[PDB]
Amino acid sequence: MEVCLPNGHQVVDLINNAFEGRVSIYSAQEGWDKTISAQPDMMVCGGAVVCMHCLGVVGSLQRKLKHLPHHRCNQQIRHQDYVDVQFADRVTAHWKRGMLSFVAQMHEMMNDVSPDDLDRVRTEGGSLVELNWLQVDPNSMFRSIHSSWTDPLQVVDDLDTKLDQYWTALNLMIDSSDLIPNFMMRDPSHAFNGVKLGGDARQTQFSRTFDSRSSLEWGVMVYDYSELEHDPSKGRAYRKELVTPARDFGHFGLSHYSRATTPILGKMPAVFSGMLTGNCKMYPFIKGTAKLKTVRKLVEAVNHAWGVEKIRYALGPGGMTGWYNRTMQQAPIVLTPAALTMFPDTIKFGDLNYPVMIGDPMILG
Amino acid sequence: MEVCLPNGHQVVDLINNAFEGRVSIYSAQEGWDKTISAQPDMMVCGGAVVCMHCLGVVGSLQRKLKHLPHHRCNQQIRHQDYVDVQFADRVTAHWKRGMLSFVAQMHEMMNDVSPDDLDRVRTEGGSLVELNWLQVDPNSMFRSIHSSWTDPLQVVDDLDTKLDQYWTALNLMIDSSDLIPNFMMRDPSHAFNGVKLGGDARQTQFSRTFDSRSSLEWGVMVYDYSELEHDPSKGRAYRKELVTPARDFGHFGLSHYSRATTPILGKMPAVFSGMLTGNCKMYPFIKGTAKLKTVRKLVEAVNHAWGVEKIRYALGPGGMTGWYNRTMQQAPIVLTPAALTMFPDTIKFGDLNYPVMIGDPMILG
Ligand SMILES: [Zn+2]
Ligand SMILES: [Zn+2]
Repeated sequence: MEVCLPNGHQVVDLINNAFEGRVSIYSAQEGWDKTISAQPDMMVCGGAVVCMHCLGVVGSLQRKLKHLPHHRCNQQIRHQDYVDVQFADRVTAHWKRGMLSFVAQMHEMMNDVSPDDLDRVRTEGGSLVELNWLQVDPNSMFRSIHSSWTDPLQVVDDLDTKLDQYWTALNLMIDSSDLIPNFMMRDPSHAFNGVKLGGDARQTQFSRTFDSRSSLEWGVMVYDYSELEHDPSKGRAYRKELVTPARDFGHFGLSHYSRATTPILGKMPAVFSGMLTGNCKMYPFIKGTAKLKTVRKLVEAVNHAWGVEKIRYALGPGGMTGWYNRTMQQAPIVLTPAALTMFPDTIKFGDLNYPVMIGDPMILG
Repeated sequence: MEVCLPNGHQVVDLINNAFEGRVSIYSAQEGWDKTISAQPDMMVCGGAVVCMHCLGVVGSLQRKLKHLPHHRCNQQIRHQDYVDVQFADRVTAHWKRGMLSFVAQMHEMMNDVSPDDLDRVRTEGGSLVELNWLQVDPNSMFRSIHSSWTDPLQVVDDLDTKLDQYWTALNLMIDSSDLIPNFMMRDPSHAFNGVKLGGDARQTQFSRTFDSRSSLEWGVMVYDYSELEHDPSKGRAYRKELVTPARDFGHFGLSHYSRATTPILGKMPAVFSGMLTGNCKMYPFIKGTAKLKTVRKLVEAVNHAWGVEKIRYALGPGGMTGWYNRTMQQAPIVLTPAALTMFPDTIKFGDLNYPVMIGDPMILG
C-alpha cells in the first residue's frame, strides 16, 4: 500500500514525548518494549504509528499494531536521520530513572531521621542528612565510564507516579521543618550561566540538552553551603527567614511554582511542577528550540525522499521546512512544558549566594 | 485550610474542556455526575479541583475528592460569574450527543441500502438515503421550544469512541462508492460568511458560539443539492469527477484533512479530524477568542474578590487581566484544536456552488 507522511502536530508530539523519555518504539527484535536497545522500525507520533524507514504512517495508535505492516516503503530514511530523537528519548528515560533513585534516596534518609535529631536541627540548625554523591545512580551512563546510553533501561513501573510521590513527600518534610536543601534552584538557567562554580565543577561544559555531541558522564552538582553552615551571622533564624525554599518558592502545599534541582545527573537540572498544579511532574530543563533540533536531519531526509506535493499534503504550507520554521517560533509554547515557565519571580534569597560544586546532596537546618 | 487561585494553564484547560463538553463538575445534589443539572460547587481545571464559591484550589484530580473540602472560602464568586463556562460546557455536551445521533442515523440508513440500490445509484446516479430533518435530535434544546440547556444530558457512554466509529464507518462508505453527502463543508467558516442561504434559511443569524445570548433552537441546515440532483448535465460521471468528497479532501483513508459538517445543530458546524491523525474527534467550529470570552465575567469577579498580590502569586505578573489579554493573543494556538486548522487548501469543488437551506441531510450518487 502507498503511505503518507505524518502531520506537523504528530511530529511535535513525538518530540515532546522524547523529552519525557516516553516515545513508544517498536523494533523487530524487541517488539514495543524498549528496555533493551534496538534500531527503531516504528515510532508512535501522536495518534499515528510511523515506519522509520520511510517516515510513512502505517497505522493508528488505536489499532494496536504488533508488526510493521507491509507497505511500499521508499527505504530512504536512514538510522542516522532520526537517531537524534531516539537518543534524546533514551537518555531522558535513563535520566528520569536516575533522578527517581536520587529523590528516593533523599526521602529515605529523611524518613529515617530520629525525632530527637529533627527536633534539634529545627532548634539549633545543623546538618540533617548527607548523601555520598558517589552513591547517586552509580552504574548509569551519567556516572560510569563503563556505561552507555544504549545500555538497558532499568525496569521501573509507574515511574511518574513514583517521582510525584517521592518529590511531594520529600518537599513536605522540608517545608514543615523549614529545612534547607543544597540541591534546588529558583531558576535553573543560573546553572548554565550565573552561578559561581567551585573546584572541579569549574570545568563543566553544559550542552543544555541531551545529544551525542558532548559528554553526559559527569559529577553530581549541588550547592556548596559550607560557608553558610559556619557563618556566625547566618544562624538558624536567618536560615528560616530567607533560605528555606518556602521563602522564595512559596509554601510547597500552597504553591503553583516549579522547584528545579541543581545539575544532579547529565549536567541537566530537573524541573518539578508545583503541588498546586495537581501533580509534581519532572522535566529536563531544555529549551524548546533545542528539542526541535532533534529532527533537523529528519526534515532534510524527508525533503530528499518525498515529493513536494506529498510533503505539502501532510505538513501544510511550506512543507516540512515551513513546519520546522513555524515550530521554531512557536517552541516557547508548543515544545515547552508549562512547568518550565513557572519559576518564582519574587526572589529574596535566590541562586547566586553560594557556589555550585561537584559534591554531596544534603539537607540541613 | 487556606486556598489559592488556580494558575492560567488550568483555566485554559477548563475552557478547552468546556468546548468538548467534558468539564468534570461536582454538586452537592448530584455528586460528580452532571447528567442532571445542578449549580456547580466544584470544577476540575487541569489537575486542580476548584471551589466555585471562591475560585480557590481545594484539591487535585489525583486525590479523588468525594465532596467539597472544608476551607477558608471568601464566598464572593457568584453563579453568574462563571455560568458562561457551565453553559458552554453543557450545551457542547448536548450538541455532541445530538451530532452522534445524527451520524448514527445516516450510518444506519446507509447500512440498510440494498446491494441492488447501491449498484444502481453508483451506475446511474440518484438519491441513496434521505433523512427527514424533523427526525434529527427532535427533543433537544436545539429543536424543541420546550427544551432547555438545563435539561438532562442523554446518557451516552464512550461518546467519543462512538463518534469516531460512526463517522469513520460513514465516510468509508461514502469514499468507497464516490458518493455525495449534502452535509459536509470544506471550510466551515463559509457557513458564517460565504454560502448563499436559501429560502427560510435566510432567517438564520449565526452567533458563531454557544452562549446564553444565543438562540440555539433552529432548523437543520444542509446544502440544497436539488439543482445538482435534477440537472442531467451534472449527472453521475460529473459528480464522481468533481463533487464526491475525496476530490477536495483527499481519500478519507489516506488524508489528514478535517471534514466539517454544515450547521446540523445549534447553527454550529462540527469539525471531524482526519483519519490519518489517528482518530476522528469532533469539535464545534468556534474560535479560540470566542471561547476565552466565557471567563470574562469571572476575571472581573476575581479582580474584586481577591487581593492583587494573591492574584499575581497564582496567575503570574500582570495578574488574571494580564493572563486574559495574553491568552487572547495566544488563542489560535492554545484554545484551538489542531483539527480546526487542518482543512484542505487546494479546492476543486468547494463550498460555494449551491445554497444552504434548512432541509433533509442526504447522500446521493
Ligand atoms: Zn516504510
Ligand atoms: Zn470556596
